[PDB]
Amino acid sequence: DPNQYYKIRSQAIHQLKVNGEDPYPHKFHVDISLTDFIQKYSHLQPGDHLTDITLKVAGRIHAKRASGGKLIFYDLRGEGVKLQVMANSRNYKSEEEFIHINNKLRRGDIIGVQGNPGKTKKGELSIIPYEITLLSPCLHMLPHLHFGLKDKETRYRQRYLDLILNDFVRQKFIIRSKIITYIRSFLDELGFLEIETPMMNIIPGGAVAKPFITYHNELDMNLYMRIAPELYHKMLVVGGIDRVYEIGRQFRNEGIDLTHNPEFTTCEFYMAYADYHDLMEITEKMVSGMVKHITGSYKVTYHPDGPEGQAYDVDFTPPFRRINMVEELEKALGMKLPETNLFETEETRKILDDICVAKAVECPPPRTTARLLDKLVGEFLEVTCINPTFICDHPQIMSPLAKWHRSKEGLTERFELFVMKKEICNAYTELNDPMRQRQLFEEQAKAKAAGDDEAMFIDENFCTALEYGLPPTAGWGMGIDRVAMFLTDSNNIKEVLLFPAMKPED
Amino acid sequence: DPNQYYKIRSQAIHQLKVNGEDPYPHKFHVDISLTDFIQKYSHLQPGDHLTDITLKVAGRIHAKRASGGKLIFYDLRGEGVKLQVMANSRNYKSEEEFIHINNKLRRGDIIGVQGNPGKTKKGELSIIPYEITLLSPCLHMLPHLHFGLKDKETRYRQRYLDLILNDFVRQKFIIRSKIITYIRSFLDELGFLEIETPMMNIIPGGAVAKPFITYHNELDMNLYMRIAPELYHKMLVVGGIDRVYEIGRQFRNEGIDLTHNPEFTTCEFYMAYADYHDLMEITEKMVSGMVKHITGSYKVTYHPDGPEGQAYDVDFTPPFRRINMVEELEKALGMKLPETNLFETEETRKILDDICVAKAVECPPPRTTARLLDKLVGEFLEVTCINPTFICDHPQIMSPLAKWHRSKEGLTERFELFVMKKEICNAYTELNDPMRQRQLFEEQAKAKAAGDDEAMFIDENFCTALEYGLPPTAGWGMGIDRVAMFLTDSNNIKEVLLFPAMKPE
RNA sequence: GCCCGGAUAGCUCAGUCGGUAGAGCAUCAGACUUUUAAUCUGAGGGUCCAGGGUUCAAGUCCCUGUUCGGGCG
Ligand SMILES: Nc1ncnc2c1ncn2[C@@H]1O[C@H](COP(=O)(O)CP(=O)(O)OP(=O)(O)O)[C@@H](O)[C@H]1O
Ligand SMILES: Nc1ncnc2c1ncn2[C@@H]1O[C@H](COP(=O)(O)CP(=O)(O)OP(=O)(O)O)[C@@H](O)[C@H]1O
Ligand SMILES: N[C@@H](CCCC[NH3+])C(=O)O
Ligand SMILES: N[C@@H](CCCC[NH3+])C(=O)O
Ligand SMILES: [Mg+2]
Ligand SMILES: [Mg+2]
Ligand SMILES: [Mg+2]
Ligand SMILES: [Mg+2]
Ligand code: NA
Repeated sequence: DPNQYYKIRSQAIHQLKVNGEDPYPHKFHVDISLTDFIQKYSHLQPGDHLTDITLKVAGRIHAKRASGGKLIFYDLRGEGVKLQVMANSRNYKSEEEFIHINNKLRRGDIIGVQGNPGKTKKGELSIIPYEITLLSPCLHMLPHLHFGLKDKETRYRQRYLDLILNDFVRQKFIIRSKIITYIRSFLDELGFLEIETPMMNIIPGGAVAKPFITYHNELDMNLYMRIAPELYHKMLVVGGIDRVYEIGRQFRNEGIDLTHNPEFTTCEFYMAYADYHDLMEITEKMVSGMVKHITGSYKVTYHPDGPEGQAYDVDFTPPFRRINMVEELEKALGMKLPETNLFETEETRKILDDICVAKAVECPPPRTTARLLDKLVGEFLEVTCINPTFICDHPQIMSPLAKWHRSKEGLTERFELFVMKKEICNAYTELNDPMRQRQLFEEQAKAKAAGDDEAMFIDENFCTALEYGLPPTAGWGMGIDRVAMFLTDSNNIKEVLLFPAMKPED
Repeated sequence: DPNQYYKIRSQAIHQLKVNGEDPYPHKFHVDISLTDFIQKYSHLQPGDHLTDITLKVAGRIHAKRASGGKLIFYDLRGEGVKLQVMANSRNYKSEEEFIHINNKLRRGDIIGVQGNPGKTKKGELSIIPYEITLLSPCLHMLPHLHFGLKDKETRYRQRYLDLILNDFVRQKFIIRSKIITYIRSFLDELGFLEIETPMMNIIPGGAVAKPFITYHNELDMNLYMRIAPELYHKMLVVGGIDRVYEIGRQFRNEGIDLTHNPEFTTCEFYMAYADYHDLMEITEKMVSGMVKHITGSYKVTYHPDGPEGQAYDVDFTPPFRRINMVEELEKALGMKLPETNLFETEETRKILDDICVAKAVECPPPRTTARLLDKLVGEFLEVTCINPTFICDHPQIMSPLAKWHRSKEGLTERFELFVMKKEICNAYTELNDPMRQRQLFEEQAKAKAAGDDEAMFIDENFCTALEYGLPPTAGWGMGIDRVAMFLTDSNNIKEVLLFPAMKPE
C-alpha cells in the first residue's frame, strides 16, 4: 500500500534503532566528491577495476536495479552529477553483510559508499563498493517521475523535492548567486563601499507603496519595514562617503501574483559628482559584462510565454540603444504634443486623454496626465524594447526627488533600461535642494493623506541632512529578481526564489 | 545664534537663487579624486607651480581662513584626505570674481575647484584655483571645535555630522565592510553557495528569541520576522545543495542597550558530510585570516570599557585553545558536579541551585536547569577567555537542534568560539533524526504553552523535510556586529552601526 | 443562479449495447552476476459519488441529491 509506505518504513527504522543499528551515524569521512571522482576516473576503459584505489563518496540513491541476487546497481546523485554503484557480492566484505545492507536500502536514501573505481562492460563509470553505509533513510516514497516533477504546487511549497527531482533548479539558483556576486565585484572594483541600512523605519514615508507595520514593545511604538534604502544612502553621501551601494531586501504589503512578492532583493548605489548620463555607461558595462560572464555570450534566448511560446533573441552588445521619450513618442504617434513646460496644465492632460482614447489605451480611473502619458509610453514604446534600450528623459509628473532638466524644463533627469519590454534598471540625478525637497515631500504627504491630518509621511531627519549640503550626486537602482528571471529563462518570479510566499492552504 | 545663522544663510541662498546664480549646479566634472591628487602631485618641491596642468577636484570646506584681501586658504576635505585650496587674486580669473566668490563661501560648503596643482614655501600640497564653483551650500552652522563632537546622542542620531566631523567612523565602517567581504570570499573559495531565505515566516521559529509580528493585508495571515535562517538552510541541504551560506539580517523584539539592537546581521553556513570538529579548523582559518588581513597582524589590542580603560592584548595565532565545558568546569570548580550525562531529574536542578548558592552567583527567577548551568559556565569558565578559545561540548538541554554526542551521553556536538569573554561564532552537528526533532519541537511547544516567551513552535514542513532525509550536516553561525566591535576597538554596538535604533526622544 | 460532462483500485484510463469489475503506473514478494526508465513472474488494492425505480440480473437503462470541471450569469 503506497499510503502506508511511510509508516512501514518508520517501523523498519525503529527496529534498526532498537537492535543497535543506528541509521543516523554522526560522521562519514567523504574522501572525494562525485564531480571530482567523475573528472578523475572518466578515462577508464570499459571493464576496468582499480582494485588498488579505495575511495569514500556519499550521496542519495535515485535508482535501484537488481540484476541478480548478488548484483545490484544504485544511482548515487549529488552535486548535480550521477554516479553508478555496482554492489557485487564477490567484491563485498561478506555475503551476509551484502544481503543485510541490500535488504535495508530503498530509493531516496542517503548512503556513503567505500570502494574502488571502475567501469562496467557497457562503459559506465561506477564504484564497486567494499562497504555501503546507510546515513539517512528516506521515510517517504520518492516518485520515479520521468521528465521531472511538473506540478507547480509542490515545486514551490516543497523546494527540497523540486531540487531532488528537478536539476535545472540548482542551475537557476547558481545563476542568481553568480549575478549577485558579479554585481558586488563590479561595484567594489569601481571603488564603492557596501553598507547596511536599517530595515525598520520609524516613519513609513510619503510613498504610495503599502508598508509592513510592526510593533516594538520595549520602545512602545510601531515600526515600518523598508521600502527603499534611498534616504539613508543620501544621508551617508551627505556624510562624506561619495560612492555607496547596497544589495538588500525591500518589503511591500501588496498582493502576491506571478511577478510580485512581499519581499524582494534590489540593488541600489549612489555616487557623488555625477549624473544619469554618467551612469548610462556604467549601466552598459555592468549589464553587458554580466550577460557575457553568465551566459558566455552577448545573445540571450528568452521565452516570455513558457517553452511552448514565442522565443525572443535579445542582444546585449555594449552599445545599447538610447531614445528620448518626447522625440520617440512624437515619431511613434506621428502628431506633436504640447511643450513640456505646460505638462501640469489641464489642457495638456485633456489633449493627451483624447488621443489615448482615440488609441484605446485604457487607463486607471485617475485620469491625470501622468497615468495617460505612462500608459502611452508602455503601449507604444516598451513594445519595441526587446533588446536593451535606454529611455532617456521623463516628464517631472511621474518623477519626484529627481533634479530638473539641465536645458529642458518640466523634464526630470532620469533614464530607464528596458529589456524584453520590462524595466530592469533606473537611475536619477539627485535633488539636493532642501527647499524643493521639502516642498515635494509636503505635497506628496498631503497627496498620500488625501484629506487626512497629514503632518506625516515625511523625514525631518532627511530634510535636516540636506540642509547641511548634499553634493550633486546620482542614484541607480535595479531589480535583481527580474534580471535573474531574464537570465534563467523564467517567466515566473517564484522560479528564481528559493521559498516564494504562497497562499495558505485550506 | 545657530537659528540666526540658519536664517541668514537661507536668506542669502534665496537671494542668490533670485538673480540666477544657481547654488545647486546639475553637473560638475571631477577630473581627479583628492586621494589621487595627493598620490600623484606629491613629488613637487616647495614653491613649485604647475601652470600647465589644470585639474578639477571637489570637496567640502572644513576651514576657511584669510591672510589679506587677495589671499585666502580653504581646507578641502574629501575621502578622508585633506587638500589646501590656496586662492589668490593674481592667478584667479578676475579680482571681481575673486571677491564675489570669497564673500559667498563659508565653512561646510561643498565646492569644486578648477586649478593648477602646486606647493607653497611651507611645503604642503595646494591647488591654485582658476575658478571656484559652489556646488552645495551648508545652511546650518557646523560646530567648529577640536577633537570632533563627543555627544553620543548627536553622533548616533545624526550620523552625517559624525562622518563630517569625525574621521574614525569611516574607518570603522570600512573595516565592517571588509569583514563581510572577506567572509564571502572565504566561503566562496570553499565551494559554498550564497542563498536568500525569506525574512517573513508564517510561524515563529529558528532561534530562541521574541519575534516581530506583522500583518499581511491581501492574504489575511499574520507574518513573523526572521530570527534565523536555520530551518530553511537545512531544508535546502536536504534538497541537495551540500554547502550553503547566507549573511543576513535577524530581528528581535527585545530591549536596546550598548550590545543589543532590534535588527542585526549574522552569517550562517551549513555544510553536509561534516561534523562540529570539521568546522573548528575552518573557524580557526577564517578568524585568523580575517584578523591578519584587516589588522595586518595576529595581535589585537582591545579596550572593553573605553580607550581610557585597561587594554587587553589578544593574540589570534591559528592554534586556538580548546576547552571542554563540563570537564574543565569540574577541574576549575574543584568538586564533582552532578553527572548530568544521564541525569536530568529535579535532583540535578536542585543540586545545581545549591551550587549556585554556594558559589555566590545570581540566577534567573525561572531557576531552570539550563539557565542555572549557563550561569555556572559563564561565571566560572569565561574570565580567562581573552585570547580566542573553543568550547568542545555543551549539555543537550541547552541544545534543541544539535545531535547528541557520539560517545558521551547528555552532551551534544556543539562548540563555541569566545574572544574577549564574548562568543562570536558557534557551530552544531545538526540533528537529522525526524522523530527526535519532532520530540524536541513538542517539548519546546509545551514549554511555550507553560509560559516560556523564548520557546519556538512546531514546524511540520521542516519535519516533513527531515522525513525525506537529511545528510550528516554541520551548521555554523557568527555575529558580524560583535566581530566588528572587536576589530574596531569599539565597546558599543552603536559605533559599528550606521543608523542604530535609539529612543524616540 | 441555469445547462452540460465525469464521478471506477493509491494515481491515470477501459469497462464496449448489463452477463461484472479490467489495463498501465505506484507498493509488496520471487527469478536472474553487467543493468541504466532494467526485464519477466504474480499478489494485494474498488464496491463502482449517494439514494431510489426498470430489468432475471444494472457502474455499464432512467430520475433525484453531493462534488468537481466547462459553458451560460
Ligand atoms: N512585488 C515586487 N517584486 C519585485 N520587485 C518589485 C515588486 N514591487 C516593486 N518592485 C520593484 O519596483 C520596480 C518598479 O515597480 P514600482 O513602480 O516601484 C511598483 P509596481 O507598480 O508594483 O511595479 P511595476 O511598475 O513594475 O508594475 C521593479 O522593477 C522592482 O524593482
Ligand atoms: N539584539 C541583538 N543585537 C545584536 N546582536 C545580537 C542580538 N541578539 C543576538 N545577537 C547576536 O547573536 C549572536 C548570538 O546571540 P545569543 O547568544 O543567542 C544572545 P542570548 O545569549 O540569547 O542573550 P543575551 O545577549 O542577552 O545574553 C551573537 O553574535 C550576538 O551578539
Ligand atoms: N533610489 C533611486 C536613486 C535616485 C535618487 C534620486 N533622488 C533609484 O534607485 O532609482
Ligand atoms: N546560527 C545559529 C546556530 C548556529 C549553529 C547552527 N547549526 C545561532 O547563531 O544561534
Ligand atoms: Mg516605470
Ligand atoms: Mg527597477
Ligand atoms: Mg552561549
Ligand atoms: Mg553567535
Ligand atoms: Na509488473
